[PDB]
Amino acid sequence: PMFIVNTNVPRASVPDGFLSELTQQLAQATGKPPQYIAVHVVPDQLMAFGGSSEPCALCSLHSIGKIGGAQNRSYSKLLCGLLAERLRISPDRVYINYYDMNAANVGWNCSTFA
Amino acid sequence: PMFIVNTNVPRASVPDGFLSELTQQLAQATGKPPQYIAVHVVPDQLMAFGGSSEPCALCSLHSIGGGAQNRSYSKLLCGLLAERLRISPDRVYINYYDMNAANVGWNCSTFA
Amino acid sequence: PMFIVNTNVPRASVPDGFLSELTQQLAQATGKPPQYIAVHVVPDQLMAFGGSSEPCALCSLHSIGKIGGAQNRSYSKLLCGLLAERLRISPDRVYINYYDMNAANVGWNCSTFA
Ligand SMILES: [Cl-]
Ligand SMILES: [Cl-]
Ligand SMILES: [Cl-]
Repeated sequence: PMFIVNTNVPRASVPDGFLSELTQQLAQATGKPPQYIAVHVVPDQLMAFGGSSEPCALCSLHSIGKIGGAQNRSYSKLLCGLLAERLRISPDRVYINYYDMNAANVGWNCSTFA
Repeated sequence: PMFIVNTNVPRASVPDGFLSELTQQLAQATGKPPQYIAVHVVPDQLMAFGGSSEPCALCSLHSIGGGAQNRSYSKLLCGLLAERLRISPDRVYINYYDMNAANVGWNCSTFA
Repeated sequence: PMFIVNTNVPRASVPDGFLSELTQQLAQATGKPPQYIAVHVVPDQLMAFGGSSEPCALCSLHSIGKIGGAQNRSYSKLLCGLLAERLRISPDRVYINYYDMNAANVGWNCSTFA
């Protein structure tokens, strides 16, 4: 799957190993190898919830088919605390959205060429 | 509603108070209280279109639940975007998306 | 057409005239004039991909028209080398996905309203 984190928290505040930690956590929850897991953390964003520019994060999880619904709740219970504590963000200012990816959409590896 | 602005304008020249201003404008346009509004501005992008790397902004509004609506939204937001970010109006675009109720945003306050 | 490049490569590491070059390559690839090409490079992301935080580029091309394998292949042949060489990324860490744009999704220009 692909986990994306948009946040207004400064780049320097993102702890070292946080990417590896997210990857390991997703790999733990899914039983899927770290090899096919992708994670994007985008800091230094200009964001506001309700006009408030306090530390916050809008996150999106993209997986094949639909390992969600209740697994959405599961994923939330798995990721929310980690995000909130690592990024110094209040839990009520972290949002996670879940999307279904199209399995038939083929990603092209450039090593076949170039 | 969530409003996203992708721009190649440097973060420093994004006016202080622009997020609040955008929030209130969206509150008027959508008719929803600011608490339900999220604004996401992405500066310092490398962007080009129309054969030019001049200042520009590609924006998107995502909300739960029409062309007329999109038009009125554009009328309400365009001037603010163009003037505040110092971008020529013809280099500001806005797309509108109806958000699928399955699924919306899950807040983490309930969980850990 | 709209080409998006998500990369962990620093913004300062992106060579002068890269957007112009990409625009020309994309216009040759899509057979549309350069003026119709849109390019969005999103650098300085914190990306782990395949369990690695080494330089990488996850790209997407959005264009109106049916998604075809041969066309995607030709696109990749045209784009991969340019991306890898210009951004100094290993070709096996550059990926391109191809998406069919919804023609009924109208982009509103603000010159009409400002
Ligand atoms: Cl502000
Ligand atoms: Cl009409
Ligand atoms: Cl070919």
